[PDB]
Amino acid sequence: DKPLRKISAAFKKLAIIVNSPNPEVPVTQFSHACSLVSPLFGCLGIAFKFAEMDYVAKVDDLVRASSSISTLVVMMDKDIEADCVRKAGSHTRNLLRVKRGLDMVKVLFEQIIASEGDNSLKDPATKSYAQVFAPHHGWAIRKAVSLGMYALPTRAHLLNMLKEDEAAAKIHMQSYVNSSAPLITYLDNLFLSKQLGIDW
Ligand code: NA
Repeated sequence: DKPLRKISAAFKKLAIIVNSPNPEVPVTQFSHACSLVSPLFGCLGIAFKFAEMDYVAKVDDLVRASSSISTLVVMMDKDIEADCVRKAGSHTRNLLRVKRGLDMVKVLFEQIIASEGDNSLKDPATKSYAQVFAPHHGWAIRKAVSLGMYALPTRAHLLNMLKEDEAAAKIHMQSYVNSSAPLITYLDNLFLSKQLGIDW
């Protein structure tokens, strides 16, 4: 029905949790919310094919795994205990990848809002990619992304795909931006407070 509204509702709930006394983020709830974001990358077209493995598959890995994990803290603590944080396919490694996707969407939305009046998505898509993902991508991937930018949908077409007009889309995009920001900071802090780094 209204995919942007399902996204804003899910992330509002996560923001409430992270801002609540003694916050506990359930892995099932978190992974499900992240899955609502997955189809946005496909909407943007071939420039963002990388996100299929870099984000969507990683979300799906966490959803699958979530049946046996309670909270993000517990999940990460078990990886620290086993000393497998940076191992391929670890819950915590996949979490870091998912966090980056949420952040790219946050910047994408911020930039769409900031460029209101522009009919193109090229600058918002380019700026969000270059800030969030380019630093983690090899040159050949970066080149491929730049070539796919011509195939972005028009801004109007994206809103059509999301079943919203400009006014409503602005409201729900801004909502996602407001909710995701504290969540992303909460996630970064899980890593930084345990000296794990976030740039790997
Ligand atoms: Na669970």
